[PDB]
Amino acid sequence: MVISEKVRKALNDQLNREIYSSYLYLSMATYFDAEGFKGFAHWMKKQAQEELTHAMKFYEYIYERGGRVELEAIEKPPSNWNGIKDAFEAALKHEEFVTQSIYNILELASLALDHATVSFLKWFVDEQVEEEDQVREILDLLEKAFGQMSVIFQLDRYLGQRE
Amino acid sequence: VISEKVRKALNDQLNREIYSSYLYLSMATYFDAEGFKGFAHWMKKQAQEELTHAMKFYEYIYERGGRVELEAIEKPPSNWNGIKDAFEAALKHEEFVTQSIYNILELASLALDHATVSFLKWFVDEQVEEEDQVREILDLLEKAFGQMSVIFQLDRYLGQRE
Repeated sequence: MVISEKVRKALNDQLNREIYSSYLYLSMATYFDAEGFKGFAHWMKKQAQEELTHAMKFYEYIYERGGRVELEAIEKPPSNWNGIKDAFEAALKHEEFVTQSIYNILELASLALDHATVSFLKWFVDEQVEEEDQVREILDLLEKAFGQMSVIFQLDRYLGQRE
Repeated sequence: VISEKVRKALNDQLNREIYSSYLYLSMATYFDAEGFKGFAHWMKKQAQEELTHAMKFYEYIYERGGRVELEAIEKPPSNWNGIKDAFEAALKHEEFVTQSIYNILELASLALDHATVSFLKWFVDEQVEEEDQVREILDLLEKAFGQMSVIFQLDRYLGQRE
């Protein structure tokens, strides 16, 4: 182990946090499927495969560092919200808490003098000043829709074709 | 149009198959720790395979006008007493899902939901070769007892599963 047990613990908690991001985004699908937004569910669903691919990268990095991963319990996510906005609001806060979480690991890793993990985390800070700019954009759109259903379908149908 | 009862049983089965993906990944976090990348690679294909099963239960529960509810995922075990002790846990885990499919297959045939019955039959099959992949490994093991030599032959071979 060239990592410190301190930085590998934090990289391990971050692996656990995105697994839960993958479960919470899947759960927002179950709601969006339930309320008939197939395109909003499709998107959440692929936001869940994307957070899982992030966990893989954390997973493998821990092991090349020399360390080992330990998985923790996943607690049951919210299943129902107050509407499309309330759900996509929720994706926005969660995509902000993880933006802050990855700031602490970034710091922590520079405080620890870990030049590699910092560099490795370089891609994730950028990755997620995108992702939570997308989500806010999403929510700023369904506002001016104003419950006008014509253009919510328009957004369902458009986020529904993210590949 | 699924009944509430047939729904409930498929919703639990979906949450059980998710725990299986998680358990097998956890088993992969023990295997790379102990230095077997083939066995860990093999557990990683399996978990992601359990995932796929759990999204087919998913699209089906919405084809029939139901909704998935996602329950809490218990913490997996993280250590066992060796490779065969883990693949021991493997076989037993997927013997129990195999009997939990049958009970749904009954429950739905009594329903008489002929639609969920027919679809489970894909799983009943695919599930009754999942155990046999694990069954022969446990014995591909057991006769291995030791000879870390062929255990390493084995780990190499398992490690190329796609």
